[PDB]
Order: sequence, then C-alpha cells, then structure tokens
Amino acid sequence: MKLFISPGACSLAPHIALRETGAAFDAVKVDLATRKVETGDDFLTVNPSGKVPALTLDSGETLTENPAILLYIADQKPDAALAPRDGTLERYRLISRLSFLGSEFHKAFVPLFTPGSSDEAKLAASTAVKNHLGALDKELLDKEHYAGSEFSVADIYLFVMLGWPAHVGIDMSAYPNLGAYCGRIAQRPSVGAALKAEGLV
Amino acid sequence: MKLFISPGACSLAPHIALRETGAAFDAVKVDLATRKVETGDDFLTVNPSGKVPALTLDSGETLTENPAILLYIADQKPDAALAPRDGTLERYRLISRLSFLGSEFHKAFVPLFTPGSSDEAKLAASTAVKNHLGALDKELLDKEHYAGSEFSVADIYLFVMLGWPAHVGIDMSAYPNLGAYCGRIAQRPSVGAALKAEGLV
Ligand SMILES: N[C@@H](CCC(=O)N[C@@H](CS)C(=O)NCC(=O)O)C(=O)O
Ligand SMILES: N[C@@H](CCC(=O)N[C@@H](CS)C(=O)NCC(=O)O)C(=O)O
Repeated sequence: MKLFISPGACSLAPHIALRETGAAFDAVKVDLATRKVETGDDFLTVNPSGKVPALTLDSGETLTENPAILLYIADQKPDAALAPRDGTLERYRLISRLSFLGSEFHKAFVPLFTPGSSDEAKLAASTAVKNHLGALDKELLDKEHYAGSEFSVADIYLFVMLGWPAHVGIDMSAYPNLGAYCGRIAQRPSVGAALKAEGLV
Repeated sequence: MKLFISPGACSLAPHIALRETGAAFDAVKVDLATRKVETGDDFLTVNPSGKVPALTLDSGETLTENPAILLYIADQKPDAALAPRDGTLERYRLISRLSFLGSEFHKAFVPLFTPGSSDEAKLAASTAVKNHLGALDKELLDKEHYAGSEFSVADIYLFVMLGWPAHVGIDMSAYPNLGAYCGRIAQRPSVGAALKAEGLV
C-alpha cells in the first residue's frame, strides 16, 4: 500500500490514519509543482488530477479523495474504531463531517494559499475561514470528538486543516476549544510520528 | 422524514433519489436568502449553515451534506442498488466519486451562483466549470454510468449539476457525451416527478 503525500498538505490526514491502524504502507512524496513522484514517476499516471492524497492498494488500484481514503483506512482495522460500523446513524454523521471538511472548510482556504489571488479574495477567504473556525470552536466546546463517541478519521482530518490558519495570518488564540482539541490530538503517538516523518516538527 | 430543498439547487439530487426509492418524505421549500422555511420556521434551527439539502429523519435527527444524505437514501432501500453494499471496493469508489462531485465540481460553480460576485470571479468560475465538463465529457464517452456498472446516487448527483451550465452562459453542445448521458437519465420517472414537485417543468 502506497500513500502519495506532500508534507503538511491534506495528505497528512490519511498519513496519521494509517499510523493509527498499524497498516503496512509506504509514504511517497510528490512535487505538486511538477506532478512528479520523488522516484521520478509521472504522478498523473497515479492521480490524473495531480492532487494528493492518493492511496494505491496492494492490488495496484488507486483511490482518491480524503473522505473515501480515510473511510477505507478506518474500515481495514475495525478494532481501531476510527469509523462507526456499517448501518449506524453515526456512520452517516461521519461521512457528513468528512464531506463538510472536504467541500466547505478545505475550499475556504484555497485563495489564501494562492499567491495569484486578489488583495480582496485573500481578505474574503480570511473571513470565511474565521467564520468556520468560530462555529467549529462552539461545536467542540460541548464535545471532545468532532463525530460521535470516540476518536475518528473526522478528528484526524479536522486536526490537519486546523494546522493551516497559522500559515495564512490567522491567530488561533481566538478559538481556545480548537487549541485544546489540537493539544489533545497532537499528544497521540501516531500524530507526532506523522508530523516527524513529514518534517513538520 | 423531510427533505429541505430550494428548486433546481443541489437538493434536487436527494429529491430524485427519494423518488427512486419510494420512501415516504415531505419536500419542504426554503428561501435561502431569508433562511426561512415555506412554513415560516427559522431554517437555521434545522441546518445552522442555512444550506440545502438537509434531511430530517423519522428518528428526528438531521443529516446534512449531499454525499451523506444520498448514501442514507440509497441504503434505506438496499433493494434499489443506488449504492453498492458498505465495505466493498465498489462502495469506496462511489464515495470517491461523490467527494469529487461535492468538493471539486460543485465548488467550481459557486461564484456563478453567488449573488454578489464580480465579472472577474464569474469568468474564472466559467473557465473552471468548462475544464471539468471537458474532463467529464471524455470520461463518459465509453461509459453509460459514472460509478460502477449500475445507475447510482453519483449518476443522480452529476446529472443535477450538469443542468446548471446552461443557466450560467455555458454552451453544452460542446459536450456531446454529457448530452447523451443527461438524455438517458432525463427519461427516468423519478426525475420528472422531482422536477414537477419542485415546480420546474
Ligand atoms: N477533494 C480532494 C482535494 C485534494 C487537494 O486539493 N489536495 C491538494 C493538497 S491540500 C493538492 O494536491 N493540490 C495541488 C493542486 O491542486 O495542484 C480530496 O479531498 O482529497
Ligand atoms: N457541501 C454541501 C453544499 C450545499 C450547498 O452549497 N447548497 C446550496 C444550494 S446548491 C445552498 O444552500 N446555498 C445557499 C447558501 O450557501 O447560502 C452539500 O454537498 O450538501
């Protein structure tokens, strides 16, 4: 199993998840600017869109999109309970949270990480992200975990994106429930090991 | 069970899925500007983001996010084969397709349907949509279905988004494979029923 990454990108989420399940895997770096794998392979052969993450299974089939990859990884080690069982309401609430993170929260950041973007795109995206952070802050005031009863791929995915505001001029002091949440998650051995393997600490 | 809609919006996809399965539900119109249900209720008490779709279950809980709502609808009637059984490779490929549609394709259109948006933002959004349409057009040449070998919720979801370009100045005659795909899907009675219920025909 090979996970295709770029350090600190949304690919960190499945990186942490594989460490949480103990799966055998290779973490392979991609140069997002040239779309080339560190091995020199053309990454567009693996993911035609050129984006990370991509997960190549032992069969040689490649899966894309964080929500699908993260569920796949959780489901291979049910004892880890990183996703609820098939046919529970909690399983749909998890998919809901993964779709919100990928479709709303992630995409809020894109102008802030585009040097091309206007002075006013950058400020409006600033606003959208700070709005998301305010609602996430109050949601996690009342609960330890982002989805259902216990630590899940949804917490892993949120945790990774809560590492982004500090790089685009947003002070995470305003969101102290998010602070503590990131605090607790960062102490997990899986999380420190992924942060170290990607060169982020 | 109530599905909160705005006519022709992405809430048409679960509306069509529910007519496919024959589940009992109320279709409930929302004025997205005033966040007011056609009943006069505050929509923010149902979905705090104020977006459609939202699906209130009989158990009384509310699901948001198309990918989650659409899988829930499919799995209420496993019989109808609108999604593969959970835990199969087929299931994760379907979740990958729903994530791509929700996070990449849907998001390209946002500036074209945002009341505020500049001419600049609309032109950029038009370019991103046409790039997606060219890719989808080539993918659907030698396919009949978007996901797997069967009509799925991913086909319903893509179908609805493919009805948007003609409303925002894009000429769909440049995408003949999408033209044929939409042509076939438009004959399903679920589609007529949903459109008529939303008052679009
Ligand atoms: N919808 C995709 C998004 C993947 C994505 O946008 N990845 C970024 C890194 S955070 C990337 O590879 N960007 C490079 C590019 O788009 O050229 C998912 O959820 O996996
Ligand atoms: N990621 C959400 C997005 C839903 C969405 O953007 N819905 C639109 C209609 S297509 C909406 O309610 N817009 C009103 C608003 O954003 O205020 C999903 O997949 O359910």
